Amino acid sequence: PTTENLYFQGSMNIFEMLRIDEGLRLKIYKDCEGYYTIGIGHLLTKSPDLNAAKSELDKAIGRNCNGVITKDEAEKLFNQDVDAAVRGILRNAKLKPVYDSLDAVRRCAAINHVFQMGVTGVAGFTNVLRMLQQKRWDEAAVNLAKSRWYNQCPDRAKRVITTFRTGTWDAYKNL
Ligand SMILES: O=Cc1cc(O)ccc1Br
Repeated sequence: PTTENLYFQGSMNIFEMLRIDEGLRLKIYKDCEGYYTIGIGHLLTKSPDLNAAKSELDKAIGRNCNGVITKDEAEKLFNQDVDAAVRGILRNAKLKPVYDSLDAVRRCAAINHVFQMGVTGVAGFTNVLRMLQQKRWDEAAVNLAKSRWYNQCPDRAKRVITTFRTGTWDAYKNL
């Protein structure tokens, strides 16, 4: 690796990782599962009603947005969603011990997964959680690849699954 590539490690963190997986959109749009979304993967509501989604948006941002936000507002909402995912792992008696056993880069993949799926969805993956705590990385990844989370929307999940396999940032390189 060049001095370049050894530096890529310090450029990557959970915010840059989720930013690649979720993208950045300043107007309400439907994600791959058809849920209204905005910003960096902020799911507004699972209602098919755009009006509900606009309502959730104005609550979340605190102004009359009419479906559109700024980059700064997107980043603020993103930071809030990241903190919620972390806090949801740390208070959960099933997820915390597994998270504590992980290295720094797989801990980012765990926060990413909870950001995407929510706590109860992730904590339900009993086999994946035990494989990870036992450092059975290849099996954990194969089992994540069976999930509906990955299969209904592979492009948003694939790099998280690669990161659980390898504990490196390689899947985020060379976009
Ligand atoms: O915390 C979330 C999480 C998510 C996973 O897919 C595996 C392990 C953990 Br600890």
